[PDB]
Amino acid sequence: HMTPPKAEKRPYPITTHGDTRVDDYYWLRDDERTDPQVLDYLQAENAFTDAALKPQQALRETLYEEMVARENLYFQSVPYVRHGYRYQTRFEPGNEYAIYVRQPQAESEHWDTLIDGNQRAEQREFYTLGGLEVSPDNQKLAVAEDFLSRRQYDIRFKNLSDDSWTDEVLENTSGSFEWANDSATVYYVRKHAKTLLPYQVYRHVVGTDPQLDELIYEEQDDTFYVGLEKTTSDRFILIHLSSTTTSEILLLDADRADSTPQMFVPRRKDHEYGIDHYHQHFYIRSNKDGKNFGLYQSEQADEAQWQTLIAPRIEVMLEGFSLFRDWLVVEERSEGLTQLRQIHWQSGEVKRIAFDDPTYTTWLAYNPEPETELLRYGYSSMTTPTTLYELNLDSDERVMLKQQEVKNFTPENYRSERVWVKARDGVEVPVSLVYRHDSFARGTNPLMVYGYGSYGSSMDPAFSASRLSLLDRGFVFVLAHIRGGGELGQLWYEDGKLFKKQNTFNDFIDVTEALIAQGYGDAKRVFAMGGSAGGLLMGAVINQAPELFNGIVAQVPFVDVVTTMLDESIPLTTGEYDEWGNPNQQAYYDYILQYSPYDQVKAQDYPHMLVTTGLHDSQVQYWEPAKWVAKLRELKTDDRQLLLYTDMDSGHGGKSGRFKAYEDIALEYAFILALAE
Ligand SMILES: *CC(=O)[C@H](CCCCN)NS(=O)(=O)c1ccc(C)cc1
Ligand SMILES: *CC(=O)[C@H](CCCCN)NS(=O)(=O)c1ccc(C)cc1
Repeated sequence: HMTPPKAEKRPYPITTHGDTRVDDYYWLRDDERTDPQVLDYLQAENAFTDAALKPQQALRETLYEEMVARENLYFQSVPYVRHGYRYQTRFEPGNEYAIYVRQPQAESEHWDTLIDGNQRAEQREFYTLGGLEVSPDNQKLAVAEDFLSRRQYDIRFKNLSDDSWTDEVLENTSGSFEWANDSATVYYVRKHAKTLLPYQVYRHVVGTDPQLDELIYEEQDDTFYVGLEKTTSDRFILIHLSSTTTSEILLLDADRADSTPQMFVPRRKDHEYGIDHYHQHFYIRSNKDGKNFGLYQSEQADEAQWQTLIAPRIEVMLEGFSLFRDWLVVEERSEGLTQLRQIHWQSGEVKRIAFDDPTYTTWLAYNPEPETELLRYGYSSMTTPTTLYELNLDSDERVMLKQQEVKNFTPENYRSERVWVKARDGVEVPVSLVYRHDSFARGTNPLMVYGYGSYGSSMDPAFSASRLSLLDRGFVFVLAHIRGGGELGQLWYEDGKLFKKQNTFNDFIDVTEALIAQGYGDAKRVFAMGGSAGGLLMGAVINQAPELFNGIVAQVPFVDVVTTMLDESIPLTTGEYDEWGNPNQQAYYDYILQYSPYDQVKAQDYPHMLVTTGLHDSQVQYWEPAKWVAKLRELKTDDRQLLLYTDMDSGHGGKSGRFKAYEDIALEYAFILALAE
């Protein structure tokens, strides 16, 4: 039917290591966002998408309404106790934002409002609450708020005695701050007034002129993120410096005036470590002896005095730990399962938290107080909605505290499986999939295969209410736990990045091929989705295995990989050399160029595809997907659907901003469901 937009070609040569690549759409990049010929192309593509998808409006409404009708109109957090006050988060119907309340622990009846997001958002274009913490003496409330949606937080202070605000604001912060134990001094992280990278730590006396704030630390390498932490003991505020590879912690005495940063262990390439302090010891999670991490105890900083509590094991990844009165609890991964283990400080007794589900995730929830036997931990599976449990560490009594509520949901209607696929190199790849039992017939069902597979981030199998809209229409939903993710620990990550990145894409194809071969789905109705580094995955897999998929959704996709990674002017590029590599080196240029989706678009048949991007707040800049679609329109040989949807809306932190997310899901699901009919 309709003629799609055709962007002007302006051949722009890029020569590196004597290799000339001609980019015809370089100009779709406009750092200023002025150039009206760029806006015209994004606007023209949006108009083409609106018109191509106009017949799916009814379906988009059915999908939107059934996703909203699953959730409650009310939300009340599980109350927690900190420093002798109980805290709860309250979402009322009609309100755009949460209300934050508290009471003294010995009180039940009355609750005080700490902060009402709705009052805070009045006469502002944007509101997001980045952070909320009462001073140790329970008299002052620090809040980190963003009124501009650029994630530059203002810190302000409220006197709880009379509900009056202090006069100052700390501006361009990360929203990361800590109270000294005097309830009068806060440390906070300033961002670079240009790069907006967190880089300075300041000390602020509450109520005073931010002008008088003392510079405590400045990070020199902008690849080291700067964060603040406070130890369980309350003895130290921690300046946490980390790149993707490498850590360094400085100690601030939280009890005394005029503290200066005390080196813990100075940074050293490929040594990652994080600490706490409790029972007069430092506890250190460190990879110094093994990539899967160990846990050490020390009386002091010096690495030579670190005593092994838990040695690194090749088969068990150590992800994190919480400290309690009588127990260490650790978060681990073994055999493609997340697990929780508890070790008694005195007896050394070991217990495992046991589950009965093939495709679940478990994690340490919020435990702000260490003087208890009660561990709170979270559970979710592809069939069981997200649940908060409280475990008596001594007695093993497990009580449910909260279940995710899902209306119109019958859990026994659904089945899940863990499957292992032998990848082309003999490596075993775990897969989690779920489906509706009564609409299943092998070789018959559409497949939606989801992947990410970068940064060591794991697509852990959990519940999705929205996912029910595909399950109840015959779809088999697949998580492909491909290399580049963290499902099998640090080695799974490292075998999916830099000179191993191709394994990410090979794993996704191998998994899809095996699932079809073994009868999980219809070979003619295989669909895939990924966002961001998941969009890199979508982009590489359709260049390399175009026939495998009927249809693809690629969200805010990283696709112009060589060009972006050659230009430090693009925010994120300086930070990402340890993921993809540095193409200013020919080894990385050649390795990255082989799979860079924009560069490897060729004149061949592609699947149906919906591509999304944003003009404003973005990881991947809008021009990558825009250039990608323009090149695909120019070379692809098929006559299938190719749509670019650019979000022009300015950003929304209210309940309506959650309802926008449901609208996007509905448009994407209606696109795939129309293709599968
Ligand atoms: C999209 C994605 O996963 C990441 C950014 C999100 C980080 C959350 N932990 N980046 S990309 O992979 O999207 C990407 C974007 C820009 C650049 C320069 C490289 C990669
Ligand atoms: C958050 C929001 O979208 C508003 C808030 C309710 C009005 C009270 N001030 N709703 S809206 O319908 O006015 C609206 C405005 C802009 C956009 C982009 C969408 C919806």
